[PDB]
Amino acid sequence: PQITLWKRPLVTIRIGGQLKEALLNTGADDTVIEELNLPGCWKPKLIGGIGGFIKVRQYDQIPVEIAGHKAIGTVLVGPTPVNIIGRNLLTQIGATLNF
Ligand SMILES: CCCC[C@@H](CN[C@@H](CCCC)C(=O)N[C@@H](CCC(N)=O)C(=O)N[C@@H](CCCNC(N)=[NH2+])C(N)=O)NC(=O)[C@@H](NC(=O)[C@@H](NC(C)=O)[C@@H](C)O)[C@@H](C)CC
Repeated sequence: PQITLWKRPLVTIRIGGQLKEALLNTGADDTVIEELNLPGCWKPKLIGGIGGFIKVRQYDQIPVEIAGHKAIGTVLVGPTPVNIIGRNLLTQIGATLNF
């Protein structure tokens, strides 16, 4: 699709068998999802943003479907204000910025 930016670029994703809503985020290196159970093992990490740092659980090689497009990669789980799809997965679905 072509998505304009008058509204937040929110889309449906599937992760761990469950549907969620997430923000397509060119300003995020990584994909960060609200607290949930994910199958498999994780390792702790800290990530930063506009206000400081939070602690997350890093899961690797997680399948994520984003608006019907498949990705498999790193998903960070923790107390993010908004579910965000970052560049690590945006590149897998061939997403670009255009103007
Ligand atoms: C979570 C809230 C929504 C997404 C977030 C993405 N902003 C980028 C900006 C880059 C830093 C300025 C971001 O957080 N990126 C992180 C996302 C986390 C991630 N792991 O990818 C990032 O790339 N972080 C890397 C980059 C390095 C940071 N610096 C450092 N480590 N020293 C990371 N590994 O820490 N947007 C925002 O922070 C904006 N918030 C919003 O638009 C709305 N606020 C809320 C709460 O939704 C609105 C109601 O204000 C700010 C700028 C106000 C306009």
